[PDB]
Amino acid sequence: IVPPKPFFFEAGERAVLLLHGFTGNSADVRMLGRFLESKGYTCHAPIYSGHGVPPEALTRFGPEAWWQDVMNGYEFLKNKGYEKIAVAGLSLGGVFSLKLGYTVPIEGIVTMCAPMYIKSEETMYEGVLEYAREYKKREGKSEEQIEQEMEKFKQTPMLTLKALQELIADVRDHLDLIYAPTFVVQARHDEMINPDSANIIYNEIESPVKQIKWYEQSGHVITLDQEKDQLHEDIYAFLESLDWL
Repeated sequence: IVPPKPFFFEAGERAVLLLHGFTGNSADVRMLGRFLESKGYTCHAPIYSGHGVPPEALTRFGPEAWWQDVMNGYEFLKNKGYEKIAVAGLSLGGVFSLKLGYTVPIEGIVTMCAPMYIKSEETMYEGVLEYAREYKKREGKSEEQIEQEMEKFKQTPMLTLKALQELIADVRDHLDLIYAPTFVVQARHDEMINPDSANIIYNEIESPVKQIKWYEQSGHVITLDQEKDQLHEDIYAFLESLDWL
C-alpha cells in the first residue's frame, strides 16, 4: 500500500485528466495513466478531498469540495501550458467527467461505469462502512481494534450522501449539453450501479461522435479488473481517433 498521492505523468502535448471514484483514489486510475503515458499522453490524476486518508475525514467532504478538486486538476494541466485536454473518469469520476464536458473545453470524454441512477443513502453508506472496514484492515489493525474504531465511525452522520444523489441527478439532467466526443465504458453486470446508466449517457448526450463498449467479465472498478488490458487499448484507440493538433 503506497501512500495515496496525486500523480502527473508528463509526456507529449496531448493531455488527459484522470478522475477516480467515490471512496477511491488515484491508484484506481494509475495503471491507465502509465499506459497512456507509454503512448505519449501526459496524464494527471488528483485525489479528492477526504480521499487517500483515514476514512473518518471522508464524512467532512462532499461533491462541492470534490468538484473544486476536479477543476483544480483541469487547471493544473491548463497552467502547465496544455491546451487540449481529454478527461477519463471512473464511476463518480465519470460523472465529473461529463460535467466538465459542458463546463470547460474538453477534447474527449471517457466515462467508466458512471452512475445515472441513484442509490438510497442507506445503501451508499453501507459501501462507506465497508470501505472503512477494509481500510482499517489494510492498516494492519487487529480485528478487535477494527470493530471498536468502526463503532465511533458510525457515531458521525454523513450529510454528503445526499449531495451525491443530487450531483448525479443534476448531471444526468444536463447530458443534452454534452457535445464533446464521448466513449461510454460499462461493466455489463456491474455490482455497484445499474449498468443501464451506460445507455442513459450514450442515448442522451448530443455528441456527434460517441461510442459505447460493454465489458462482459468485469466488475464496477473496471480499471482494476481482468479486462484492464483491453480497456487500456480501447481507450487509447478512442483518444487516437480525436483531432488534437
